[PDB]
Amino acid sequence: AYRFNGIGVTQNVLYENQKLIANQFNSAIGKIQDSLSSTASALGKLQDVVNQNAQALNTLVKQLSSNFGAISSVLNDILARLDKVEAEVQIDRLITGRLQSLQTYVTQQLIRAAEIRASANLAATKMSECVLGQSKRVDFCGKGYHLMSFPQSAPHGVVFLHVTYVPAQEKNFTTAPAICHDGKAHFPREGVFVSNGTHWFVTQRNFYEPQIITTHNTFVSGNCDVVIGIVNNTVYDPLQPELDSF
Amino acid sequence: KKFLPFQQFGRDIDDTTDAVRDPQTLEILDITPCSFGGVSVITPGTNTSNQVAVLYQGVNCTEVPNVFQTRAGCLIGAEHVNNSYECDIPIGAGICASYQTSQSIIAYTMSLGAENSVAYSNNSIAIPINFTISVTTEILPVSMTKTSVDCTMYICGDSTECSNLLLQYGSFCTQLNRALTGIAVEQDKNTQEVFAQVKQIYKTPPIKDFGGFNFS
Amino acid sequence: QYGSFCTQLNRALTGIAVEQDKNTQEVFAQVKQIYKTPPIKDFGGFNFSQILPDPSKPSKRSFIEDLLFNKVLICAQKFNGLNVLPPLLTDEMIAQYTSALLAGTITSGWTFGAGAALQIPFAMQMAYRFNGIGVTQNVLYENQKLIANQFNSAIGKIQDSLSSTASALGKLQDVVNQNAQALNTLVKQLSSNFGAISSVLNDILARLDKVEAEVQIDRLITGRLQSLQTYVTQQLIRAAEIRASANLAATKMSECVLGQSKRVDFCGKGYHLM
Ligand SMILES: *[C@@H]1O[C@H](CO)[C@@H](O[C@@H]2O[C@H](CO)[C@@H](O)[C@H](O)[C@H]2NC(C)=O)[C@H](O)[C@H]1NC(C)=O
Ligand SMILES: *[C@@H]1O[C@H](CO)[C@@H](O[C@@H]2O[C@H](CO)[C@@H](O)[C@H](O)[C@H]2NC(C)=O)[C@H](O)[C@H]1NC(C)=O
Ligand SMILES: *[C@@H]1O[C@H](CO)[C@@H](O[C@@H]2O[C@H](CO)[C@@H](O)[C@H](O)[C@H]2NC(C)=O)[C@H](O)[C@H]1NC(C)=O
Ligand SMILES: *[C@]1(*)O[C@H](CO)[C@@H](O[C@@H]2O[C@H](CO)[C@@H](O)[C@H](O)[C@H]2NC(C)=O)[C@H](O)[C@H]1NC(C)=O
Ligand SMILES: *[C@]1(*)O[C@H](CO)[C@@H](O[C@H]2O[C@H](CO)[C@@H](O)[C@H](O)[C@H]2NC(C)=O)[C@H](O)[C@H]1NC(C)=O
Ligand SMILES: *[C@@H]1O[C@H](CO)[C@@H](O)[C@H](O)[C@H]1NC(C)=O
Ligand SMILES: *[C@@H]1O[C@H](CO)[C@@H](O)[C@H](O)[C@H]1NC(C)=O
Ligand SMILES: *[C@@H]1O[C@H](CO)[C@@H](O)[C@H](O)[C@H]1NC(C)=O
Ligand SMILES: *[C@@H]1O[C@H](CO)[C@@H](O)[C@H](O)[C@H]1NC(C)=O
Ligand SMILES: *[C@H]1O[C@H](CO)[C@@H](O)[C@H](O)[C@H]1NC(C)=O
Ligand SMILES: *[C@H]1O[C@H](CO)[C@@H](O)[C@H](O)[C@H]1NC(C)=O
Repeated sequence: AYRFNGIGVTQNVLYENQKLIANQFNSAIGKIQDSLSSTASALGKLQDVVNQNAQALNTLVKQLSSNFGAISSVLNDILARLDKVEAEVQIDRLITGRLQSLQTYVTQQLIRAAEIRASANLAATKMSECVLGQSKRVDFCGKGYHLMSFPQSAPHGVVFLHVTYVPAQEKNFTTAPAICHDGKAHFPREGVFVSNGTHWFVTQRNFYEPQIITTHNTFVSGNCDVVIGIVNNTVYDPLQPELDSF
Repeated sequence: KKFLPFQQFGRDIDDTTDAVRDPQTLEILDITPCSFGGVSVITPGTNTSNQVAVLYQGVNCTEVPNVFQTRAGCLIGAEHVNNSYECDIPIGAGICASYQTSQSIIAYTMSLGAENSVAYSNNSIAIPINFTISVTTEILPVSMTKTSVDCTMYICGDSTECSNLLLQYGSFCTQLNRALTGIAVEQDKNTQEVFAQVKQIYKTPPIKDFGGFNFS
Repeated sequence: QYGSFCTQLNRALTGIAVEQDKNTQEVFAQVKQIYKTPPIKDFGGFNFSQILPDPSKPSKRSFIEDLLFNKVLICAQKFNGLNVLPPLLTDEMIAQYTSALLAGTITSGWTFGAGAALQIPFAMQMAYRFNGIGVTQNVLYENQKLIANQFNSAIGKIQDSLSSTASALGKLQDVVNQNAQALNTLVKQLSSNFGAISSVLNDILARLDKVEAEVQIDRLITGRLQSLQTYVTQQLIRAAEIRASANLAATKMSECVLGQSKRVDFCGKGYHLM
């Protein structure tokens, strides 16, 4: 009730639809298994991480079998195949070759590990806003108005489940920015003036729920000669009838 | 181009032997290297099909040795369907190929989704009447695999006659073994930052009364 | 003999290019489906004659887009070993995604980001964007005619800040220079002895026998390898300072554009409207 109340819908939407809402979410988890049960490309991002790191080592290891300009590729070979004074010139070519092959591997890690420090810092931010509370940053926690989330572990990573609220069947209606009763304008306290064509109503902006234009849900300012789109209509008052009841 | 009476060997930008005169006569010629480009193979799943198309990059189709010259190159082995669908294997400049129905590789222009207008009016409002709670996933990397490499063994295969030479190069090893250790410590810090935001461990009660919401 | 040095470089640069396509697709392609404004225009006095696309124009760029396009050897590099691949989304498509975002933002409010694109009159919407920065709705309608003029004249001046002043587009113009700075520094490296006796392989090949050419050629190769790695490393780093710029634009395009943002001094300087 107090997480709907954070995305502009009242609490009465929840309880008056509690049994339906539970089923909508319970069945939602039903499908999320199948998006992972057989489809394997869902976990693309992590699986791409492991390949790249194991790609480096193999490229690093095979470098140990290159002449680099020397006459062989095994130190024990060249050590047991030439005297002391002439081996240094050959061995030099190997060392400078392998140094270059090792720096180049380290530099990648220095860079690549800095593209993941920018991923954890983006996860630690979501886990502190999406999970530990409700976030209103549009399209940060989900796609639609955000409700809640659930962390789930994974090998070298983390998986979220952004529960989200999304509207449905939309009905077009005639509007008016204001309503003039006795010259005085009338603005909605919170809502949009709406009409089916017959009678006028005021509703919240995210769930059709008509109400009568009473003086409680309305507040006035000035006379109706300066706004555009002003319409003529009555404004019901509830403080009159109980007086007449006497 | 015009050469003063004492000019050949026009470098003409940086170092390239561009337009040059000749012996036996006096003619100001020009030089341009022969056409070059990098071929690339666009193929669907190997199990799905063995037919492949070839994209010669950045060359006129008239110098290749059912072609369709695109802004990227000279694609050979695909039919230009006017039809517009979603991209499957991006080529470039707005051409995306795919394996569609017999069965072959086609190529076309990308379609940036569908099209519609909106019924905007001076006094018209739209209000939804229902909702669909939905569940999505986003899947974030957190840490690499903590690794390390001792230099003086990878470089010198346990040869003292090699370690003696390696010492002369200064402190190259110390730098690498410091950088990789820093990386590993950072990985531990990473994995501790994301999850350890709660000070103290909880647990659900043995009974479950959440209002109809199954978290089984 | 030097192992798989080439494979590494041609893998890194290809990764960079794929990342650039992903970047340009992340910022703009946030709307699933293309919209368009109705032929009639009744937004309450608010004149968008300069940002909405102009049909009487070869491409669909609007006026400001034309101005920005105007405010910003090409082939000698190609000959040695280089090239330039074309982007995936050409200018026409990019200038079409943007039209959708402007088209949706004015007739839908924000609800075209959450679910289906609802329809709302513009003068109604600004009432519910004032209401998000602590002022009531009555401030708007009781000042509607004045407010339109304040904004319409505001767009009047934004042309002149771009019509003649050219240092406004400093950031992008600085990007192009740096990249073209690298290639020229890379290309001129092809004319250095590096310790050898010449700088042209065809020269040294046609000026010495087989057995003695290898020692000279070695000095050239190790020299040019070092000159190529050093260029690649810059791109690996520099392209990682732009992945942190797109990710900052994709964040603004999802909060500033597709809704109202209350992060102080994120979308503007002052209370944000649209
Ligand atoms: C709301 O009702 C008032 C009262 O009928 C309207 O005021 C009249 O306006 C017409 C011109 O449109 C004049 O000819 C009448 O003399 C006015 N009557 C008066 C002053 O009492 C007003 O126009 C109506 N507004 C709308 C939106 O229908
Ligand atoms: C809102 O949507 C829900 C889910 O589609 C509707 O609930 C179903 O409505 C159909 C009839 O249209 C019934 O046969 C089902 O038994 C209902 N339950 C579910 C969850 O499937 C609900 O009626 C819709 N409400 C409105 C206002 O249209
Ligand atoms: C919106 O502003 C444009 C100018 O940016 C107006 O277009 C001009 O209108 C005048 C007067 O009709 C013409 O003489 C010009 O030739 C028009 N073109 C331009 C680009 O200068 C346009 O009329 C304005 N629209 C509204 C709704 O006021
Ligand atoms: C939470 O959902 C799970 C999965 O749907 C339910 O597990 C099923 O439990 C029944 C027995 O009640 C078994 O017969 C099924 O085989 C289980 N799995 C399947 C495939 O549905 C679990 O019971 C649910 N918890 C509650 C309290 O509803
Ligand atoms: C237009 O709106 C009116 C609102 O009054 C609808 O009329 C209804 O009014 C009462 C409920 O407020 C009830 O008596 C009925 O549900 C209904 N019909 C009658 C007899 O007035 C009306 O249906 C709407 N539709 C039209 C005709 O445009
Ligand atoms: C609103 O109008 C649009 C355009 O005519 C239409 O597509 C949509 O279905 C309408 N919605 C309803 C059901 O009122
Ligand atoms: C010089 O060259 C020209 C063109 O080859 C030739 O016609 C002419 O006979 C030559 N004269 C000599 C041999 O000096
Ligand atoms: C390719 O060469 C032909 C013949 O010279 C020419 O007509 C054509 O314009 C060139 N380029 C293209 C776009 O095919
Ligand atoms: C709305 O429609 C037109 C403008 O498109 C004009 O008659 C007037 O501004 C409005 N009329 C109504 C029915 O309120
Ligand atoms: C083809 O599909 C099968 C079954 O999904 C899969 O195992 C195989 O790896 C695929 N090969 C491709 C995509 O070339
Ligand atoms: C469709 O027609 C166009 C010419 O209008 C042609 O260029 C294109 O190749 C055709 N594609 C097919 C065969 O569907």
